[PDB]
Amino acid sequence: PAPAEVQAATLEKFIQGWAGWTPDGFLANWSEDCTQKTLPFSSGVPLRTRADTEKLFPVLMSLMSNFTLDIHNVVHDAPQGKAVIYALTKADTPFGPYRNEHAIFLWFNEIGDRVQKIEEMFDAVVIQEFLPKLDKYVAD
Amino acid sequence: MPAPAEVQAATLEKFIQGWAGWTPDGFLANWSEDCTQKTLPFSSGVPLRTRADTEKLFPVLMSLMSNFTLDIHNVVHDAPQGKAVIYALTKADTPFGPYRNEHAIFLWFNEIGDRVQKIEEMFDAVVIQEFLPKLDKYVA
Ligand SMILES: COC(=O)c1cc(C)cc(O)c1C(=O)c1c(O)cccc1O
Repeated sequence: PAPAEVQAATLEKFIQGWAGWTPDGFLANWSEDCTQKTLPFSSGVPLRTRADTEKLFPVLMSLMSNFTLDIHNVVHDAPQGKAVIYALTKADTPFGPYRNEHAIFLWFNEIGDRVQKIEEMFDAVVIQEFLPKLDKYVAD
Repeated sequence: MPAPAEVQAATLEKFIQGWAGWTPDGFLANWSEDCTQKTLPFSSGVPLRTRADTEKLFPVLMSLMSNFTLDIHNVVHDAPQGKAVIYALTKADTPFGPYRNEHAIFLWFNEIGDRVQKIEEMFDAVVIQEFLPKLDKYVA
């Protein structure tokens, strides 16, 4: 894997792209083959490709305003090219305040300048429930 | 400063082995006497467990799940920070049907590096929080 300081720079940019709460900014640090997989595996939530995320995050980020990201724990394994972030998110929607918490497992690419794989344990009800309901709305 | 990386890694290995062994004394041998456990997410408000609390828990729990298996999916070790994360999948048989769980478990080592000092654990907490205390009503 890449040197620790190269990986660490990517890890920091990943976090600031998330905190920036824009689709292009967040995806800037994905590799081209990067995927996101919701945990636990038992929930059977389909993998998200980079393209899936480009289509999904504009509406999702528009729904949640005043987004703030609290980084509670960062664990960086430079010899393995891996990291974990525990993050707490807060936002507003018309349905009131919004909160989530994420245990996000990251793999860096070999060059070390991108995130190549994400596995994420979080409250997935929005992508599990509310999103089959948009598929049918644009279907209608 | 943190313990030697090599010792932390060995403690991580032993912690996993004590978990897999599915006995109270075997698993808690790798917890410091002051070790605490915190169920994640924080929004669930589950009170911190002391080591003593956990010593009362694990006996009847481990007694109720048979053929316990522990599969280690991901280990992320930050030796400079004296921390690690494990992603693990567990299964067991119970008289009510099969048990499955998955755990994103954040660990901190003690100064010598031969014990885990602090645990924060994202997992399905329903059995511990809902099923086990229905047996607290039984005792009384
Ligand atoms: C627009 O979403 C993101 O930027 C996002 C970002 C990261 C690092 C993890 C996520 O899980 C999400 C997300 O998908 C999401 C969601 O699906 C529902 C609510 C809040 C969220 O942050």
